[PDB]
Amino acid sequence: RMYELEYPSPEVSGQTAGGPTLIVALQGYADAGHAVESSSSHLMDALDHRLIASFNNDELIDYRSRRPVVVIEHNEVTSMDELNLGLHVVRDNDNKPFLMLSGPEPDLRWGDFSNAVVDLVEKFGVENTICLYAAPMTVPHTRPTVVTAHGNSTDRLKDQVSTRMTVPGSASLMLEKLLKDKGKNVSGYTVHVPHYVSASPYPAATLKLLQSIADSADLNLPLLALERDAEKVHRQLMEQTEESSEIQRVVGALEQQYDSELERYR
Amino acid sequence: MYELEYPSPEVSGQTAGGPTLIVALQGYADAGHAVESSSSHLMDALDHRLIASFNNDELIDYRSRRPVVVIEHNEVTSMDELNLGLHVVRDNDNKPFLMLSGPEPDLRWGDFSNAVVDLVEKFGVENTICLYAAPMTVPHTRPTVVTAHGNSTDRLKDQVSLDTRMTVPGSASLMLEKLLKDKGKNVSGYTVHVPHYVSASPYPAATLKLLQSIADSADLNLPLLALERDAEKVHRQLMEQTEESSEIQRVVGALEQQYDSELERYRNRHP
Amino acid sequence: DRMYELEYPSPEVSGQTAGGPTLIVALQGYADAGHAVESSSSHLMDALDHRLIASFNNDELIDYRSRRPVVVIEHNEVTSMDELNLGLHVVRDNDNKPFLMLSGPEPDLRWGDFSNAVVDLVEKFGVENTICLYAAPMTVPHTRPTVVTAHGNSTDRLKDQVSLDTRMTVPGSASLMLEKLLKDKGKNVSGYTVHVPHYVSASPYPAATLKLLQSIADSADLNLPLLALERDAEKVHRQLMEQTEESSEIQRVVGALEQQYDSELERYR
Repeated sequence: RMYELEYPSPEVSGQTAGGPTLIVALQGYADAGHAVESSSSHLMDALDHRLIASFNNDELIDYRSRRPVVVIEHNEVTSMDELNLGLHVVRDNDNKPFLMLSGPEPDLRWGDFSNAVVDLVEKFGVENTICLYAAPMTVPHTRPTVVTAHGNSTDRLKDQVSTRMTVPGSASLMLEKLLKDKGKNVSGYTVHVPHYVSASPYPAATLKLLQSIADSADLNLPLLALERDAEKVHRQLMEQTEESSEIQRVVGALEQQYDSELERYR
Repeated sequence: MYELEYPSPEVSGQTAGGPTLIVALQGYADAGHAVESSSSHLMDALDHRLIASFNNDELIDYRSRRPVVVIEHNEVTSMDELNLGLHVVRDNDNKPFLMLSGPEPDLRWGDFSNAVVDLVEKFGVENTICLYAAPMTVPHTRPTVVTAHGNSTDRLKDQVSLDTRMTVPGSASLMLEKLLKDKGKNVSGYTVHVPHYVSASPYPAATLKLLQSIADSADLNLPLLALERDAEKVHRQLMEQTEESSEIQRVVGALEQQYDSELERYRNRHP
Repeated sequence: DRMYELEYPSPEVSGQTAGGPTLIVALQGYADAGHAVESSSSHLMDALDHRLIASFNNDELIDYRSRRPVVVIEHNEVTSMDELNLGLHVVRDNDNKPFLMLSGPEPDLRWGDFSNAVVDLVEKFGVENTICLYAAPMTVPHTRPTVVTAHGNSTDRLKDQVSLDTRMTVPGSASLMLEKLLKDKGKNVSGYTVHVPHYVSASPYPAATLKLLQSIADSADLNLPLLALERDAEKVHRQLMEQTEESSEIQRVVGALEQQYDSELERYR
């Protein structure tokens, strides 16, 4: 109803025993630096992936809301963004399998959607689920990207800066709560991206999320291109900041906040 | 569209005759937060039992609403269920009435208003009252007015509802009103008028007004006293602010004049 | 299928001309500069005999809190609620030649189902060509002729058009999904986009409506009554000519656009 199983079904074959981890990367909720969507597209570009299930966008999408992009060329509609919301099996650089659910966060039917996904985690013997978030924070581009973690399998992440807070709901948050309630392992990882940079792609944040997954799911992920991309935008941001004194004042101010907060947390 | 609660609550009734239904849907006319405050006040203050729960998967655009989630101790501890439910509520004398409250549906207004009419039949409801709070050009320094529309408006004694022809944006409750009418049923909509410049923050005098209009026309005994305290406290914050400013004092006095003038026209036309 | 209900009894669709009807698609909510899409359907509906063939189910298609269809309260009663009908009609021109029109709200929901349903109706009624209508805010002055561009595969039916053209990315619409589906099924389909002065776009611009309906009249070979739009265009133009001499900043903005236009009118042709 929510989704359709691919035929024939791809095999999730671990030469490694123990269930795969599931990575949830839904675009439309917390997309600072485009880090969440950049995470899934990067893995898809660099690794062998196979489609397991496609969700039905007619059950799930408010299209006047999303207006999937159309290409007109040679005077005809040549292309419309399909906005695939799909479950994949992806092989890391050792061919170790993991699962990815990526695409648009649904507009609709969050209850049925999260039940569908929980059914899928049971069907594929998933042992951990990690959801990805990218949040704009009062931080400078001159300090390391911080990740915070919530959930019951947070222990698996070695680089982590983790009080009571109230946030707008998201499909992935409903999903986490449902997994928790069912006694399954589940975390959400949120990368903190400088607010003055959140509207644009910010590769350091994508890198940080992917490093967090590589570490806690024990995956061998190819991340060197994103390191170079991060180098580039950083060199770029440094000109923009050195060619102006008022920006140069905010960054020092934010660095001080960060370094002072760093001691406090340590 | 909904699920009936099991085991069902026995909504009688001795107290002969059918209950009235109160419709308090958040998302349409929420000036001073007065619709949601009315229902949540009754819920906190009176005994209530759940009768039916609507299915949010049929009814809600969750990316528009984003029901709030709490994270504490590195754990997702709660998520607002956004329950749109029908309740049996009992006043201070244990007299039953019905309340439909929760979010105005984003979707399926046709199936929704039809499901609601099957429920009013199911429960032998005899009158339906929908609540609205509108921002108006009225001052905080004058009593809160409620206007009425429908076919059972007669049951509301105090209502400065000198009306003409107007076109408003549609709502799920207005659709439901039109369907109850067309089906031959008793239905009214009460709008409380809230100073426009205070409409974004809680304005308890309006909640109070909506509730006493309901107590009046449905013959209910409601505990209202915490809302009186609240109203006096917001009034004082408002006095203090208008006090600081001659520009604001000028704006309030002009609304006061407008208000008094229309009140004259109203009593002249309503001996 | 669940998207719509066929009217019963079924209206008369046949004409005296061989080959099937042209279908005009006019969905409000996507490209509405000058209100020219919605004025296209309602101008024709007011002028011509029309008959309902099918209504789409708004509960399947509509986010009502985003549309909030207008309610009339008078004599302290709810008298009226806009039904926001999305309907397929058979319309007759002034020679009584039939054509088809799908008009009303662009759906919020179920674009895949919606466009499959429309293709079904296209086949059921032997539609030979489908034209979708768009009105876009553009950097053109109100002092120069309104232009239409066309994209699709039946584009040549339209004599007077500044298309063709080349590569662009636009937000998607229900009519764009449908165009693509009709293209992928080997059918005839075009989209006509009227260019409306950006500074005038939030208000009615009848000249845009007129250009749209003339484009249809020429390319579907329909005898459409359009004179009332010429008179509406005159009224709105005068009102704009007045507004242009009361304000001197407005005159520079218009004067700049005028040359941008007239240049590229010659420069690139």
